Amino acid sequence: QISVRGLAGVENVTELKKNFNRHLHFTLVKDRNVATPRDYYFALAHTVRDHLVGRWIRTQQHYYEKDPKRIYYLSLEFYMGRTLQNTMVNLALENACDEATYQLGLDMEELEEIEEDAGLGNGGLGRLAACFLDSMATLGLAAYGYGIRYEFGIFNQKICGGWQMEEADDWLRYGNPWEKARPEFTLPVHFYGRVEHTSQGAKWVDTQVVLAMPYDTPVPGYRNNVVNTMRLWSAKAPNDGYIQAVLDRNLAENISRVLYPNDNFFEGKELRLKQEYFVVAATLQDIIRRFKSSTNFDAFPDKVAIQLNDTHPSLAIPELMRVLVDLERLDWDKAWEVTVKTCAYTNHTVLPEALERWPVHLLETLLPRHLQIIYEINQRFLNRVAAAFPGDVDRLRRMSLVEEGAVKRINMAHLCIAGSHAVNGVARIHSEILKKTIFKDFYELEPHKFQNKTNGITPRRWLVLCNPGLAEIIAERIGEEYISDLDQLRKLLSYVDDEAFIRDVAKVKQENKLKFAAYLEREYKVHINPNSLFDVQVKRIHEYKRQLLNCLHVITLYNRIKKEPNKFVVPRTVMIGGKAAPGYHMAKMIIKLITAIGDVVNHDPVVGDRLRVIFLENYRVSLAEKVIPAADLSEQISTAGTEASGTGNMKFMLNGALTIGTMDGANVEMAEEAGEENFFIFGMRVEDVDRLDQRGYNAQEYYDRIPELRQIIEQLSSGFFSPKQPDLFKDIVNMLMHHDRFKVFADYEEYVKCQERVSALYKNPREWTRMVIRNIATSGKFSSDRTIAQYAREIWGVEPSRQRLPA
Amino acid sequence: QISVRGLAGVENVTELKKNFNRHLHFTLVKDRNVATPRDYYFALAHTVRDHLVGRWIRTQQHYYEKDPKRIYYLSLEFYMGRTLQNTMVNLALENACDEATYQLGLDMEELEEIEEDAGLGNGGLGRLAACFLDSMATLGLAAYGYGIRYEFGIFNQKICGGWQMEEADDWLRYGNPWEKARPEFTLPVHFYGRVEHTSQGAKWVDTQVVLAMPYDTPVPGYRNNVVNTMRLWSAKAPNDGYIQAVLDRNLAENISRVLYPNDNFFEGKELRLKQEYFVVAATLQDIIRRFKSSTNFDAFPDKVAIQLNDTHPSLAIPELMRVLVDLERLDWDKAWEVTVKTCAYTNHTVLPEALERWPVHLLETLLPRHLQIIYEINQRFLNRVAAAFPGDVDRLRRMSLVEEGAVKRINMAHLCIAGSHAVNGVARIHSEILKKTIFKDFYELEPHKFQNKTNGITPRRWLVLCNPGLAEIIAERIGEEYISDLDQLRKLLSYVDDEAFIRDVAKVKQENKLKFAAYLEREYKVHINPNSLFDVQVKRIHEYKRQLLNCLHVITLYNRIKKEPNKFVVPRTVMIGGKAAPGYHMAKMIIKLITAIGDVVNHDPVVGDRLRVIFLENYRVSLAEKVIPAADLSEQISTAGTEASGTGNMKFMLNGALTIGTMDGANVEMAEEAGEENFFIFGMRVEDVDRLDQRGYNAQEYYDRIPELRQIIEQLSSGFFSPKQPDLFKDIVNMLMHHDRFKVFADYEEYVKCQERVSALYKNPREWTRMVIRNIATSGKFSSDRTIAQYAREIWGVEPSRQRLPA
Ligand SMILES: O=c1[nH]c(=O)n([C@@H]2O[C@H](CO)[C@@H](O)[C@@](O)(CO)[C@H]2O)cc1F
Ligand SMILES: O=c1[nH]c(=O)n([C@@H]2O[C@H](CO)[C@@H](O)[C@@](O)(CO)[C@H]2O)cc1F
Repeated sequence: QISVRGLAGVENVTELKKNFNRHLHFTLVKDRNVATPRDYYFALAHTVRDHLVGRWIRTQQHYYEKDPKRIYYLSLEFYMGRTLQNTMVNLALENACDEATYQLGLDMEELEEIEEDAGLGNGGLGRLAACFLDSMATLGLAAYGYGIRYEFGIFNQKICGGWQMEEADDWLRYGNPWEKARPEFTLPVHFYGRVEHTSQGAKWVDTQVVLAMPYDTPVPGYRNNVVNTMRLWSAKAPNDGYIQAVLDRNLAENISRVLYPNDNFFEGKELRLKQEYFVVAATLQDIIRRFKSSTNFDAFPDKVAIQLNDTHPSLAIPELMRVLVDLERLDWDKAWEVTVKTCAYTNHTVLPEALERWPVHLLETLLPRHLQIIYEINQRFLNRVAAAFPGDVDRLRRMSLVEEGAVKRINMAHLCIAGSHAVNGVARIHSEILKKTIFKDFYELEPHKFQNKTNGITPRRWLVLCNPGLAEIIAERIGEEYISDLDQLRKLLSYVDDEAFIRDVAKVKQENKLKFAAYLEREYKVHINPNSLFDVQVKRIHEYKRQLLNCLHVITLYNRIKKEPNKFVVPRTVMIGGKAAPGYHMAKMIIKLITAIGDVVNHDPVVGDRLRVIFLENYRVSLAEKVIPAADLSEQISTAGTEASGTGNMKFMLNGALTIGTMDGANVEMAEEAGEENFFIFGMRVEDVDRLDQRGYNAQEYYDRIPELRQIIEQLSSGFFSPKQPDLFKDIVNMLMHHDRFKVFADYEEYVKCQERVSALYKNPREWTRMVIRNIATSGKFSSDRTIAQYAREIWGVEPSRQRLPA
Repeated sequence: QISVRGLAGVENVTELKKNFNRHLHFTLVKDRNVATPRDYYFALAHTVRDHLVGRWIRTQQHYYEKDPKRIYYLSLEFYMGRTLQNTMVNLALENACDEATYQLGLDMEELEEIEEDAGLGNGGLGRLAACFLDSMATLGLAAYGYGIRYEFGIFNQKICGGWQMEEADDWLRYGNPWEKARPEFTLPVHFYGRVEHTSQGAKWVDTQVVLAMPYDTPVPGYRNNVVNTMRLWSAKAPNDGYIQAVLDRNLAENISRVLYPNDNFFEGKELRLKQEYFVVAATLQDIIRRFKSSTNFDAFPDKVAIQLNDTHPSLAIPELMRVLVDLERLDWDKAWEVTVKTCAYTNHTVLPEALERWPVHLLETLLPRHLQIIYEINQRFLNRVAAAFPGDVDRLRRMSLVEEGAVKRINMAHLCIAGSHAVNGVARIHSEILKKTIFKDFYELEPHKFQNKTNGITPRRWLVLCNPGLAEIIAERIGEEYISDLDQLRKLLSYVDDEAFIRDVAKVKQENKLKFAAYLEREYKVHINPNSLFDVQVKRIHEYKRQLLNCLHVITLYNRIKKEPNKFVVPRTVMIGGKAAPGYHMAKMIIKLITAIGDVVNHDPVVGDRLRVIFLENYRVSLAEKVIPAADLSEQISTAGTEASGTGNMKFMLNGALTIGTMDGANVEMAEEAGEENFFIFGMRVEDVDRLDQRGYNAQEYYDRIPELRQIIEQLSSGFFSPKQPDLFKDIVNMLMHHDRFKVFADYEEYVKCQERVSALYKNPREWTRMVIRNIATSGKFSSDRTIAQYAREIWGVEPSRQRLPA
């Protein structure tokens, strides 16, 4: 049907059809008379999987022959979403399968909707890991993703009476056709025990053993025949009154049961520590095994790179020391040199409550040897500090891996910097902030460790897969090469005054909005005007992300309409979506506020269809693929200095939404790439936030001087939005007024004014679209292919390659 | 190679080879260079499974079109063992696969050894269920096996320092290629709650829901293209702080976690009650669903038969009442008529400690509605009793489903008799004992309910599969028809004086012994003389089975050798094997005694290779398939009146061992079929046991009069067999002397004398073999095909059919 979706040759369609029928019969044990749509999805999924395996086996064979340096990406999160369409895209089978299933009388799109998301992540950091695997395969790097096969991923979000309810995400219920269990590669992991010192060094004894069983999932590169591996570990009890003993096997296996649903918040629970060691201990054994099948660990850093996605797998550092010192009998100094040269660390936040600071008594019980290695690391590190800054006793306590206080803690971030040859932030402004503030001391010691690697997104999932209409009209004009070289989108700048392109871009957006508006009614009974501006804020719910600022704007628009009902306003559909961590009370209250606003606004006859406020339930990867292409306005409104990067922002820019936001995270590089005139920037810069802090933030001041703001607060306090419980929102008002760490009021005036400028541009469709073209055309930098190429060259020491492997 | 194993046509071998290669590549994702023997087993298993599915789909289709009466076999145990070879046998693919794997350079037999047993049973009762499924498919009955998919089956038995150690049987670790998950057919099961009475009858409310997910395993008939279904239910939690809530899902799912390892012993644990209801509640919903897709439940008993394998699924009775009365709104009397006509009950023991007597307080909490239905059943039943035996108040309390006492209990056996149209024992003597003793009262009320159905074994697994050599020499002479008409073995009587046959029978036995002797050294480092008589007792360890009597004989032989070292004795290898329930202390002590005897006997240089005592570790189905063909003497020595049937006995008769035993269980019918002269019968009959009881059993008497017995006891008491702990066996001696319920001493003299007659026959190879021929030739009655044909005609009301379905 459309050209980017590949060829539907007669040989391929015929081959796919009979393989579909084979799997339905032999694999699913069904016939056409009893098969449900779910059986058809599986038959298609198995048929597509068949095309992967040949390439998968040869890719692993190739890496064995050639023996290149291997990249190990360690993450506790891999937010993969669905695999079927993505696999088709990267294999050029999309049209072929469309044809083949059409001829069998089935609608492929309907079948795609049946696949469960692999929601093995929380948000940005987990999805970054997913985009990265895609890009690594597309760039032909010998790269492995390592993590945990959670039985339950991020919870499904249900709204009941406007409240979030969490229900277990049981994504393996019907099975996962993509994974291959590899029980033969099972590995022991140790916990508890004690440390013995012998003549021949320390020994870790009396441990409890948990077995780690790997599952391999294929990661196909874009049309290059490269298929890399994602290896996820599952917890299994060893085989050594009776009934209870068997039932107690669940204790060991609980390790891989459930993903912790905190985003940007540290919770010091033991089960989470067990998860962190489990992935690290099994992964490192696997790495060393593969290394030995190529005595001399000098070459280890030439053959191995290990990337740490945040501090979650930071125990890789003392674990590698443990293995090298205790088991391989290398001397400390040589083992340490190997470790530093092998490991690299990526930071994703500067919020102090997000930093992992493990109580020493936990590490002592669970990992007594690792605590000893950490104390030894800390001591030798502090000796370097003392030697470089003699007499500076305060530097010593600031830089320590060990924090003193009520309870002693290990600062895992300090550990990562000391034990890594490179430390990076995830956007330029974030990388600068790390150097100026929380890691200043470390930067002064070792300036050469600190780098920037601005985040990116994969244009395969985030353009071709979710927005074929837009990919097609672009391909019509500039070809297909841009899909793996997103810089080529610049060529689109010479179409900015082209009447045909302007009409096509706008037509694609209209189609996406129509389709999404239909999806809203069919799956969630909600009535929206598709001619309105689609104003969307989707991301995890957090105070720093300031969904509350958005709420205040929405209430302002409503109050303005009610004040002058017969005045013309640009109509809007305001969509806010995202999950709150189950114990984050404030986040839960914000979700409730949003729905309460919708209850009032959406049922006011005076408002008409001019303003609708929708909360998007169960925001997740597959919902993102639908709403992002349909958006006109992307809300990226974090208080300056708090959002490390953002990647949602990039998804919107790539798909033809304009951005309203602060000079925060990657926003800064986006505006810089598109031109500030092509972006809606408002609010305090980082420096303004600092000035406000030194002086003191007094929210009363804004309440006293802005009548429109005062009215909103009075409405909140008095029960306008909660008529049956007048004081339902006292916590929110109280926080806004007395302890807002994120200065919602300080940005309010500028935000509202900037929002008027957006509405004005929207009234002029042609100029709106011309600005969109200028965004799409400069989004090339934000490809994860660029990001990974920089990781590869400046951290890992490997050259990317665009070259095909033989078919 | 051998004719009973089918054709190895060139088309088939070629087809099998490429399908093997297909599965290795696409299903296992391996190539010939990285594949282990385990990968090869799986590739073969998937290849064979492919031949089943076509037939499986058409068999289920056929039953839909024709709509015959359906048999539902409800059991908590299905002791299946391995599936690969059995599937090959029943499909006539054995030689073809042998050829095909040989050409790929693999040894099929080596690959077969890799398959884990499905040990979803304890012993006799579980294996009966397995033989039955085979026979039902072979007889073309529309029959379904229903049970529980235990995650862990019967424990693996390890011997350490001569003690039993139990380790978890993790049989699903590497996956099970035979099962098909059917998550789409998932069904809710209810527990706890309370009962509400409305205008419109009783309602069961506030229940906890556990989901039952079915797994279907194919059951192929013998060369008839019939493939029936075994459906095993798995426990799943429904999808509705947070972390703990998810971890607590294990509580619900523990229902199908582990098989209770008691044999002939009731343990009143709640988890076991949950298992019993779980299988019954999900199974009945499935039955009724299938019935409705053919309002009028009059026809229900014409379309449904439900067989209860012991009292374990007895809750089917009040559950069917519950569904019919509470949900379908039939009146009591009509529902009851339907229930009785639908249900039938098989008893497997008369030992009072084996009978299920559930505490009322358990049923009250867990199943409050079922308790009400039971009280109502009991009341109306006792009204029939009162009306038939007016004034007999003691009959009323004896026959009650409710037992009075310290704690009130439900007698589940009384429930089954009242709610079933037929009740059967499992051998003629056992069926008579039920009528004369424990169920006398019930027999006098309803004589027409009581039947006999003597047990059988399947000649497919128990001759063709495990003893191809013997099946072949038989086929040479009488053809192949006997495999599904085992009565034809009679034709072998005219070969009893045939010199060629005599030599062939004996040659096959010698080969089996050689092969098993090799297996002993290769897998368990033990040195045995293959010219010795193989004296084997394999079965669960239990006092009534009298492994202890066997021990006393063994010690006697040893004491006789030591007394006259230079006198000739027929050499023996004495093999005893079987698992003890983990909490059955006495059973555990008997295992220890056996090994201790081996420690003394096997290392005495005076004994030479004349007497060896081996304990066979981890006795299970696949070990039975090896040891049974190698046996010369089958030990079946239970105290008369205690062993309901036995089926091990039948396995030995079929495979050319002679039997030493008591007139107990099926032994009686075996001797009657072969002629008493062709059998080694000894000891008290049932009547003698009764006489001894009335008078009183005084073991001291035998100790005072039998010097050889006195010496053995003195050896036990004084530490001859336990030199480091002289009093290790005080419990055993004490039991033998003061509270032996099974009268070991009373049978001792006769047992030893009968054992001398065995040795004498063994000295004359030709006459030994002629007697063997007379056993094999009369074992036809003991085919499970005969058993199931009698169940079908006299209980279920369906005609068996030997006719092929189209290929
Ligand atoms: O716990 C965390 N979880 C998480 O998803 N991020 C995110 O990591 C992303 C990837 O670097 C960034 O783009 C981000 O700025 C917005 O999601 C950042 O907040 C950062 C954390 F600290
Ligand atoms: O709990 C039990 N488990 C069990 O396996 N059987 C057996 O059920 C078999 C099948 O009917 C019989 O042959 C038997 O006599 C010897 O195993 C009998 O003991 C009887 C029980 F009661």
